[PDB]
Amino acid sequence: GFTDYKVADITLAAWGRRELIIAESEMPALMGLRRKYAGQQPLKGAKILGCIHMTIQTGVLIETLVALGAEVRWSSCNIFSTQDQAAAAIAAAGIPVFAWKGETEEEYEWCIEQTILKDGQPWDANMVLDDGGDLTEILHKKYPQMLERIHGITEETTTGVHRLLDMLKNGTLKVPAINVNDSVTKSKNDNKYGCRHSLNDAIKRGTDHLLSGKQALVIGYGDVGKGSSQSLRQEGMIVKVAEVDPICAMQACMDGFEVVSPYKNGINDGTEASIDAALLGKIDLIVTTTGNVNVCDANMLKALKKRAVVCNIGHFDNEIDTAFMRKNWAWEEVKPQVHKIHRTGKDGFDAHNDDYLILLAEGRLVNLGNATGHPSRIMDGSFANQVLAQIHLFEQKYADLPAAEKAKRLSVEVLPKKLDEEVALEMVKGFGGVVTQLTPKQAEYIGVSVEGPFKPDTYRY
Amino acid sequence: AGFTDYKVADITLAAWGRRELIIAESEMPALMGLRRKYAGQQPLKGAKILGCIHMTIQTGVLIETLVALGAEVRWSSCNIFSTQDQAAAAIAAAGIPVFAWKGETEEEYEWCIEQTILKDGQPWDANMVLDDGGDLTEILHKKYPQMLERIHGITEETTTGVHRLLDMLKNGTLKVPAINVNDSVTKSKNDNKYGCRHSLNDAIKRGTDHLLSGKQALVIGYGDVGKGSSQSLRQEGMIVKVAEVDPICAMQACMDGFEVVSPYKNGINDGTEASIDAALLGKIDLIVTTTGNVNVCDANMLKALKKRAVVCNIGHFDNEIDTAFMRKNWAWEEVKPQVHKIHRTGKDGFDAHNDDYLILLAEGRLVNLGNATGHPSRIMDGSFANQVLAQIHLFEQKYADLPAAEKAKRLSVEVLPKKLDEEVALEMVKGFGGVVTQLTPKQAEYIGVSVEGPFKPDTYRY
Amino acid sequence: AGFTDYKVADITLAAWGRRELIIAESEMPALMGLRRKYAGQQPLKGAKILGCIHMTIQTGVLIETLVALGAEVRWSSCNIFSTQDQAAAAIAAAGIPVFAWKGETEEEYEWCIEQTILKDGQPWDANMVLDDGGDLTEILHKKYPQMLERIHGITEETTTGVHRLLDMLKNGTLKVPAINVNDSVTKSKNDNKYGCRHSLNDAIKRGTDHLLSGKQALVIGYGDVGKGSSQSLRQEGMIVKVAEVDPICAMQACMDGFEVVSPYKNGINDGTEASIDAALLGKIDLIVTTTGNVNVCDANMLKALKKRAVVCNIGHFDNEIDTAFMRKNWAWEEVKPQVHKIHRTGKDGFDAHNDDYLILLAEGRLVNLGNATGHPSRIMDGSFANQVLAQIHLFEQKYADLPAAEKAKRLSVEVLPKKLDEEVALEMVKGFGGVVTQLTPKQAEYIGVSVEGPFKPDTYRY
Amino acid sequence: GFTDYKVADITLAAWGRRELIIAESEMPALMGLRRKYAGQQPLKGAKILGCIHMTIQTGVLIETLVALGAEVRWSSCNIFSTQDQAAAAIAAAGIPVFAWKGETEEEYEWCIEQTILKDGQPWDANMVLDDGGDLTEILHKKYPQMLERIHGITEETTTGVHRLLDMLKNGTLKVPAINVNDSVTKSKNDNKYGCRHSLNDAIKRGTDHLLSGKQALVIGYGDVGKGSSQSLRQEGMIVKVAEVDPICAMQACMDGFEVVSPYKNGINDGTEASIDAALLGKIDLIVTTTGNVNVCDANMLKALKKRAVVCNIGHFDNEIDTAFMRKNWAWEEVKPQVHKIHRTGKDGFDAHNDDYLILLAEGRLVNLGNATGHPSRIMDGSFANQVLAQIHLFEQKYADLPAAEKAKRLSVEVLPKKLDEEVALEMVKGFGGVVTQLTPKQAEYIGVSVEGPFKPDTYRY
Ligand SMILES: NC(=O)c1ccc[n+]([C@@H]2O[C@H](COP(=O)([O-])OP(=O)(O)OC[C@H]3O[C@@H](n4cnc5c(N)ncnc54)[C@H](O)[C@@H]3O)[C@@H](O)[C@H]2O)c1
Ligand SMILES: NC(=O)c1ccc[n+]([C@@H]2O[C@H](COP(=O)([O-])OP(=O)(O)OC[C@H]3O[C@@H](n4cnc5c(N)ncnc54)[C@H](O)[C@@H]3O)[C@@H](O)[C@H]2O)c1
Ligand SMILES: NC(=O)c1ccc[n+]([C@@H]2O[C@H](COP(=O)([O-])OP(=O)(O)OC[C@H]3O[C@@H](n4cnc5c(N)ncnc54)[C@H](O)[C@@H]3O)[C@@H](O)[C@H]2O)c1
Ligand SMILES: NC(=O)c1ccc[n+]([C@@H]2O[C@H](COP(=O)([O-])OP(=O)(O)OC[C@H]3O[C@@H](n4cnc5c(N)ncnc54)[C@H](O)[C@@H]3O)[C@@H](O)[C@H]2O)c1
Ligand SMILES: Nc1ncnc2[nH]cnc12
Ligand SMILES: Nc1ncnc2[nH]cnc12
Ligand SMILES: [K+]
Ligand SMILES: [K+]
Ligand SMILES: [K+]
Ligand SMILES: [K+]
Repeated sequence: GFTDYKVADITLAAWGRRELIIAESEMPALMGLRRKYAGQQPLKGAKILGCIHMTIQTGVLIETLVALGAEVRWSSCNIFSTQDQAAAAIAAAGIPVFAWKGETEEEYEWCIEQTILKDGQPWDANMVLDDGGDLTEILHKKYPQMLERIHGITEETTTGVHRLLDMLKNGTLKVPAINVNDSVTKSKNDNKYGCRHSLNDAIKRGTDHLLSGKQALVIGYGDVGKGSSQSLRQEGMIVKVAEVDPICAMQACMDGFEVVSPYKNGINDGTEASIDAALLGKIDLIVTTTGNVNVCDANMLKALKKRAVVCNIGHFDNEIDTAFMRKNWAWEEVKPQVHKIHRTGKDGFDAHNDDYLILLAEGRLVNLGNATGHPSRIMDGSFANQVLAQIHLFEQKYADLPAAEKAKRLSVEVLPKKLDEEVALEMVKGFGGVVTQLTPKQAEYIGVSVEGPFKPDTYRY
Repeated sequence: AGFTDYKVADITLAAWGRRELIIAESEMPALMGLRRKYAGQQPLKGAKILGCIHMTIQTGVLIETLVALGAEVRWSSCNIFSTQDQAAAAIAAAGIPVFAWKGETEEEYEWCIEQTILKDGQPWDANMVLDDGGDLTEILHKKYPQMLERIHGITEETTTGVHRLLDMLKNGTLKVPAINVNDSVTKSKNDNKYGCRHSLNDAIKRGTDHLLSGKQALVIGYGDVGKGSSQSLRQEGMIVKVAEVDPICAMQACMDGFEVVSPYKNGINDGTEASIDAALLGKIDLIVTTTGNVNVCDANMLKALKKRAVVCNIGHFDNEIDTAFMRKNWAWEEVKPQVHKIHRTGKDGFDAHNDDYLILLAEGRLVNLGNATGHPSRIMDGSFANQVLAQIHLFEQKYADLPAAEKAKRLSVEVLPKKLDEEVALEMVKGFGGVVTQLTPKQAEYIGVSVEGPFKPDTYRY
Repeated sequence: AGFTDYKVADITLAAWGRRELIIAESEMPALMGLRRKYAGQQPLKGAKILGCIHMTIQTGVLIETLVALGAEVRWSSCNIFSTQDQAAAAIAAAGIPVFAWKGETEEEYEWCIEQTILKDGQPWDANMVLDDGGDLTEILHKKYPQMLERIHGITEETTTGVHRLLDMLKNGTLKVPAINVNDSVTKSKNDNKYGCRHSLNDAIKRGTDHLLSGKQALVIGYGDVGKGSSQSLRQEGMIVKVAEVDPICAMQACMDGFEVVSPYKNGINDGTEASIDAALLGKIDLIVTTTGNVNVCDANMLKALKKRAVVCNIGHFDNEIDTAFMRKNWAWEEVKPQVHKIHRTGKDGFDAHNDDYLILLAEGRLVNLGNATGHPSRIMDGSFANQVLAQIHLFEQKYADLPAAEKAKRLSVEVLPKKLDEEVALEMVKGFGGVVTQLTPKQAEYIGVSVEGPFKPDTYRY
Repeated sequence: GFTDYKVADITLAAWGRRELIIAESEMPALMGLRRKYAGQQPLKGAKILGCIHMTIQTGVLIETLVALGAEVRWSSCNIFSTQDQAAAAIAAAGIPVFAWKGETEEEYEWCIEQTILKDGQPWDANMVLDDGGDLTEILHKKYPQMLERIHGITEETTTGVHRLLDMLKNGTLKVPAINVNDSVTKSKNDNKYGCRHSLNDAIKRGTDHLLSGKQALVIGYGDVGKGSSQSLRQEGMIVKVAEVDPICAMQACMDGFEVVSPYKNGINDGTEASIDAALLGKIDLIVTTTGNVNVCDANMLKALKKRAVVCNIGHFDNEIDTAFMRKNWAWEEVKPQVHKIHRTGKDGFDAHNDDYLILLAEGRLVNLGNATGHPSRIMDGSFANQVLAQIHLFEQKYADLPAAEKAKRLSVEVLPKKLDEEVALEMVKGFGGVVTQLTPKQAEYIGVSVEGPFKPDTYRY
């Protein structure tokens, strides 16, 4: 008689369980942490507030934390990212979860609340698991006293890490944090190879468009932009790349991409005259990957080739000026998370109008909105890092430290390279890869232990 | 012409070398941009730079840039097979002391470094060092330690040379401060990776003219050089397998689409023939070592390799392959310069029609420089623009003239600031015709950077 | 008004299907160009076409193009899993008889074909046939031979159907002429290859959401479908091995950078379990059959496959995989529609946490159409423009109206002329924005072609 | 004291022999035929005039032919394609060969002449092996009385095949021929994969230019154009493709290339106004692959980006209007087969002029001119077909038949598919590939013999 959740359809739990069982065979690092740590129960008594995409992969993460002794109460960090059978399976296991695919903003900011409050009172939470920093923000500003019992926050993504480092610089961060993103088994796995898998996947599911031979413009060439560009280029697209970082632009050139700017001479003065109309008039598909604001602006959207696809794979929907398109253009729903944006006006539309754009997931995270996000074997690395980060902070009860000792521990640091390598070895084992052991002679030559770490912290891989 | 302070293979190659020098200048905008940017300031006036790095056309553009800013130099190559004789001829014909030629013996190599160190039998008044691998750096610390009292810094190019400096620094035996030129993003993630992608299959084609598509390759190491080497072979259609001791690099090889294997059963190298995965090695048509380690392609692996397999090394030193074992036990038949068939049938001669042989390239030396020309000019543009920036910073620092307390604080191993790394990258992108977008002021505050950059924290790995 | 001559899953999906048809029209310029050129002339006025091909959004544009040119049609799908229900709904809502839904039983599949053949309990007065796979063609010859007396021709879509036509032709059992639509270059070297490149990994991801990069795949066959399938997996970062019986196709797989292996030791399929390369198959994460042959992934191969490997088929018929053996001996657990875990522990029941299972996609049926949506519109544009041209040509020839003596001289299986193949390609290129260069008169005279084409002899293989 | 030859340096013979022994290990199909037919000696009494690039690969072909009883007198079919160590080894073997790298046009015709005449009188030749049709043309126009003794011609390449068909169409072909080019183990192997290997190889040896990130234009997308485009794209170049054939242009699009024309709207009206100056101003490398005439014309050369590389990989140099460049621009030789073309004027040049183009091999076949052509393991397929074709035509004895019997056999034909398959099988085994054998039921199911042929003659692979 468990009555403490809200999902789309609880009858999907059996289907979710079947896909969870499959996902466990695809996540050896996360499941290896189950077998290695099951005995000592390091999260015994941990009460975790969790806000991250309620997918099948997150379901395995949740059950791993619970299997090690923790209690959790969960919601998604995006309105379109939940897999309804995953949320159903989690609720059926007696775990508080408040998520469904296709939430509104009111239902979104309410689901996060249902995790925060238990019977109208603050849950005795002592850990925070976040993806994007939204949950972290709500606690700091609306319930600032709850954080005096919390031993730390483990943040998943680049946007959340940057926002935390704002507070570390400004002195408003109330607990230490783990930069889970900057583990190599995360940033160079999740952010790059994950988007390589799921970008073209989501574009195919949404539109079924042939990609080979067509022109694409990728905004950004960081970790997500590198994977996004590869996802399209391996499909045969002609991919152009935009960047504000010259180093990332250099890699794009060396990787075989033409580097262009949406603006003449790269200067964005806000006018239509700044737009390279000849370039934008050739683009069949534009993808924003920046984590920045307004990188696909209104003037770009006016200049795009007719029937071009527009989508965002960055964390927030403000990469594209969707607000401009709501106010001025008529939206025609093709199917859930697929809209035709008619540039002829907003007072209705001609069903056979040829001057439209196709927007995916209403500008939200396209891989999770129009598909299922990253596959299990990639998220295995990110969530194994997530569990170890929860272990590191909970075993080092910062909230129980005296005030004088707190200052040395207050930081937003990564995990030690040893843990990063241990996650990597389990991932390599999943592929059947065989890592070579250094001889004692070889380890001395290059100056490392046979047991690692094998690189200085300055190494970039 | 009256000037005899050099030794090259053939001075008459200068005109040919000069013609290729002019072409390479058009391919190196960042280096040429520094030449024009600082010429009116002569930032290297008074600098007397000892240089030890492959005497290619690309190095000549670096050298003539250094001279253009006011420096005097005396140069040698850091490998016996890597010198382009027409590049050395043009440098010597320009009045620049250079001692390098293709096909040096071991003794001539050691002799060439000293001819730069000594002028007219006595030590030259050097004050700067440019080194690639640390051989010249080590020779100064060991055999000419008094010269280091007047030298203001070392700019080290490659990973192996950097490793030696960090050891001396930890030992307290390093005498002058150094700049890690290797770990600039416009060097390590450009030279080491993309350079080997261009030049690895380039060197293999020149040495053997072998079809690479459809054949099996084993790449030991998946660092920057291992990544680029594996891509150089995979893009030609090779079936590439990767070996690694670093599980993080091994994870990247899997995700990049390679099967990760070990030459030893379960990865355990206990020194026995029984430890060799004879089934795996018996399938390999080509083996490339990229680690910067010793004996990663060992004697038992050579015995187990498929007949007529190609063996080469692209790490700095030739000890990655047990070539001493092959010189001792098997007969060498030269096909052509830097290409030898190594007959595994015995020591005393060979059947001219023998089928059981291996092909070793560049006698184990750097195969891209030994059998081809190394990295193209446009890639070395980033690495050598960092060299000029590194030389300027340390020369304008005057370490040898600082107080003792100041000496101790700056006897470090540093890189270049990220701002200069970005400025180098910006010029290379413009060389491709790329256009970098400028942030708006509202966007720059949103992501917490300057509109002018730097755009990433120092922790960023790219 | 009162239209009931159809059977679909859900008529309320019609508005959704109409929206996707309007999108697909913008993606199929060759087919829509044919619709606009010929609509006013009504070249298919009086044509009555029995159609049997995957009731997809793409087929819907084909259907409405034939109708726009004046034909009447009665349609069914040629596979039980390939129908898109919103496409079938939109066609039925347009007043076109269509009998197709996703998830038909074998009984319902036969019934749907019959409902096209029969109108109100008696044979429809059909005079044209459009087929994909030859099922409708076989039923007409075996069960309704009198209907063929009034039929002017068959236009066959795929390789398997063309093989069945040639067997009937040489046995003297083919009653009407046919056009081999498959062997247009804008069909074979477009649909069969690039179409499977797009949709193979698409279907695997939708069915399993498995990571593909770094895993091992075995592709049986290296024809057009096998070439496109191997690329679909290799571009995702899979380690792809290829099996073939044709040495020429095997040679291409090698030159394309794949290792060519056989499921059987030395390639000898002696029917015993001992002939299976257990070590090879114990490493395979994914096996794809692309042959159009029978039992190319047999029971002994399925017993030897690595645990949790995915098994799927993209050839036309499901007998490429011995699924009957798996039905007879192993327990099936449905994950979701067209995704089954097959537990090799026994027939009667299974452990929910059993680790020894295989994942079968689409029950061995066409995986791209079964677990995804088949080829994209812009690719199917080439194939279906050929279909319209073939229907027009055979209908205008009026074979059925000829005397018996004339029918014998006209009875053949033919391909479309190269000139039409080229005009289809030109519209496809314009759809991408490509600009074809025009020969000068001297250039055309130099290579011996007309300025307007055709540009290649009929022997050219492209 | 046999001196019936003409080479550059006979002392290079030992080097050529060392590389010939290696090359023989790379050519199992060619060596396999040499071992198979040695006993019968099918070419005993054959007297072959041979005209094809004197490479190491050609050396293995020549030595095979002589092993079966044939006598040959050899020449190269290009002035720049000879490997001097291969010609030296052949001459050192007592075989008449007249070839060296860097012949003049007058020397080229002299080398053909030296094979045709023996002691100032026509040789009693009865077989012809040709590459490009140069020897075939000289026989018909200058030595017709000798063709009455010739049994057949085996032609290597597309250009020579095209010339054969026009002679047959005009009734001027005097002897039958076998089109070796259109075997699948030659056309879809030599012409495509060979250029994939040797195009970027030649550009690297000629200029040592970085290719990644730069813009390329490939003229043509036939077999050679397909391999050339991949040769550049696999190096990281941004490749655009030009074609007159829309079907080949369709393949370029689907293969992931942007299809463009040097002329506005693809219309070549002969004026400078028709040149797409914007496109050609951004091209760093142009490669002609057509076998047509003047596909990189003077107006295109005027509009090319400064310092762009120009090279041809078709059979003849007239694909580029090199004659215009000789008349109007000053040529500065960088090194053999590498010339700078200064567009500042004809009379002299500034050594530091920036307005130049880099021409490789003076417009001749760039892979053979600046490198070594196709690798040994690729030429194994082409030359195995040549040996089979020589055996078949010599055993037919066309020159002995009466006129009415001649008329029935005077044609240009290809080798049977069964022999095409047997050559491919040996190539596959060279890679260690294992071909699966059909079961009798499978063979019956698809209607082929267990032995093959496995495809109908209409199949395009
Ligand atoms: N959808 C997913 O699966 C997923 C996964 C991880 C991260 N993300 C999100 O994606 C975003 C990017 O993450 P990342 O790890 O790649 O970050 P990153 O900092 O490594 O890369 C972002 C890049 O965008 C560039 N950029 C910024 N503004 C630009 C502009 N106006 N024009 C061009 N380039 C511009 C920056 O120079 C930078 O190189 C973040 O918001 C992150 O949270 C999404
Ligand atoms: N030839 C060239 O053009 C060129 C250019 C740059 C650098 N290099 C040289 O190449 C070497 C590698 O440089 P890098 O930048 O790639 O260094 P790196 O440290 O980034 O990579 C070396 C890798 O080798 C791996 N490794 C070490 N021992 C191993 C073993 N026994 N088996 C398998 N893997 C092993 C390490 O884990 C490491 O990841 C250095 O010596 C450098 O000087 C050559
Ligand atoms: N699903 C789709 O979208 C789609 C599209 C086109 C064709 N098809 C179907 O796919 C099949 C193949 O079509 P295709 O055009 O590629 O035909 P194809 O003749 O060009 O290719 C089949 C290949 O399989 C090889 N083969 C046969 N038996 C084999 C065996 N036992 N082991 C290994 N290889 C073997 C043959 O040598 C041949 O090369 C046909 O049934 C066709 O109808 C499907
Ligand atoms: N260098 C080598 O190694 C090598 C090898 C084989 C063949 N070849 C030669 O290369 C040439 C091409 O051979 P192939 O087998 O590729 O022939 P092909 O017939 O298959 O291809 C030639 C292509 O050029 C296109 N074309 C013609 N005129 C054009 C124009 N003005 N603009 C653009 N495209 C145009 C045609 O449409 C055709 O697709 C022949 O002369 C052949 O002898 C060279
Ligand atoms: N060609 C080259 N010249 C100089 N330094 C190099 N390092 C690698 N390749 C080089
Ligand atoms: N190596 C080679 N030998 C002869 N002809 C060729 N054509 C292309 N490459 C060749
Ligand atoms: K997923
Ligand atoms: K170079
Ligand atoms: K589709
Ligand atoms: K060669």
